[PDB]
Amino acid sequence: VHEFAKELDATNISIDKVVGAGEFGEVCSGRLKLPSKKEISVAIKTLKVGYTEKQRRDFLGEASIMGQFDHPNIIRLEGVVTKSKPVMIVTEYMENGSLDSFLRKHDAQFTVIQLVGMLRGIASGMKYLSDMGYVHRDLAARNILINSNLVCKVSDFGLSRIPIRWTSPEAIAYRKFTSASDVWSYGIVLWEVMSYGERPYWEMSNQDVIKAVDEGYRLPPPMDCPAALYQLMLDCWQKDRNNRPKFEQIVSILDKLIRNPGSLKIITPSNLLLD
Ligand SMILES: CCOCCCNC(=O)c1c(N)n(-c2ccccc2Cl)c2nc3ccccc3nc12
Repeated sequence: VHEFAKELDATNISIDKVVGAGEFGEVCSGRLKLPSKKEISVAIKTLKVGYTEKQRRDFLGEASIMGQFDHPNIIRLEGVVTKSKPVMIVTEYMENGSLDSFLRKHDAQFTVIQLVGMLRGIASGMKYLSDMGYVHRDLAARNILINSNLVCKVSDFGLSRIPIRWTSPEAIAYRKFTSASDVWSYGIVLWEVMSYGERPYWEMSNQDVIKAVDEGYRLPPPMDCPAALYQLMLDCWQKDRNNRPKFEQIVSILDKLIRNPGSLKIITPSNLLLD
């Protein structure tokens, strides 16, 4: 883990509050004093007392992966604490939490351009991940964090190298995970954002989510969704993975939509639509 994660001195970390329950232990917020003496807000994941050696490996394994990525739209690893206990992973602080829970608090309260900004950040982060040869496999709005300035960053590197609702049909069918299956997931995230955090496929049985999508059914346009953005979803959800856009193309599409907000003016039987 120390190839990609710096070892932090525990004396430089202040823990202020527990803010969540993680897979391996509590998540806290606090402050980190940098070698320059600058103090920054951080999130702190702790490894629970009485951990097994395997838990320690899987815990720190995330830091090993996260530490390979230095990008504005990927959660920044500040470092780890391993030489003292509790074992910790320290990352940049994201004031507004998970993107899906954030948007649910704000239904219909953002502009389309604000939402497109969020989406462009996520796409940029994914473009870099895929450039680096990583397939995330768990790209979902719940695994995107959002800061005080609404900047969105990819998080949760525990499953990367299954979440049925976010997974492409071929990855469900025979574990064909590629950057193009991450693009499928991105289309689902795009739907989540434009739906202000609605659950994809609501509470449909997983068996029906699998069967419906395989038959060609797709999530319907979110309320007041621009046609450009719904078409982007449909493109991300092409049955043939070779026909899905690459993340670089997605970033380019969104940059155009940011540039000419007017374009967004054009707005878009069964719950799901047959394409
Ligand atoms: C409602 C607003 O809450 C914002 C709290 C601050 N959150 C962060 O900055 C987090 C943050 N940077 N991480 C995180 C993500 C990936 C790797 C390491 C960490 Cl510490 C979190 N992992 C979490 C796991 C479970 C629950 C809450 C969590 N919050 C955060």
